[PDB]
Amino acid sequence: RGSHMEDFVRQCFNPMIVELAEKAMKEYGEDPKIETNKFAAICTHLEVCFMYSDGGSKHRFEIIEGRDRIMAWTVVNSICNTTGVEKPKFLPDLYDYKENRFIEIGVTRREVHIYYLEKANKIEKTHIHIFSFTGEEMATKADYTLDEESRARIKTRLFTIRQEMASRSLWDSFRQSE
Ligand SMILES: O=C(NCCOc1ccccc1)c1nc([C@@H]2CCCN2C(=O)COc2ccccc2F)[nH]c(=O)c1O
Ligand SMILES: [Mn+2]
Ligand SMILES: [Mn+2]
Repeated sequence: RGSHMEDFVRQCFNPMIVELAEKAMKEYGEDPKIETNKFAAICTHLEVCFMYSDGGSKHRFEIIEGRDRIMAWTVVNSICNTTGVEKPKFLPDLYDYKENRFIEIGVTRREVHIYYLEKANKIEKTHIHIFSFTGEEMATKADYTLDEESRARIKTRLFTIRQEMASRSLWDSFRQSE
């Protein structure tokens, strides 16, 4: 049963992001052919994590998301044993070598206030940065890590994705599936 959102995801995002999203869903036991809105969300958040990592200097960010669960936990062990930072209870998405903290990036369909609460509820010392499909962002202690142009590029891409879905009538189903 091939959905329209599955075919849109493969045309909307780059193949390396699509393949990483598939492996991430097959691990943890999910099907991109069925949980197709979730398939889109993983690709979206993966692309945001990659753009974020490209916003700083060359050696600034270590990327944790998009890895196998074991090697992602391997890299944070090495980070924490090199930096002397607390090992996070849950896997974060990035590490900032310049500001010496982990980052949990969020991409949300609701308003940025509510998700940060939920994200901070499950969190203690790692930095938190939320993006929305409506252009809003919220970061821990109002420190948005990157400069304005890099974040604005991420917001523009998010709104383009929402437009492309709406143009095919997939947005309403994607908005109310979170
Ligand atoms: O890394 C994360 N989870 C570890 C892998 O879990 C998986 C579970 C099922 C399938 C694939 C992976 C992590 N999870 C989450 C959220 C809220 C907490 C649990 N959750 C998920 O299950 C959904 O995943 C995401 C939701 C939106 C954007 C990116 C995501 F990935 N949001 C994040 O931003 C995030 O980075
Ligand atoms: Mn993650
Ligand atoms: Mn995240």
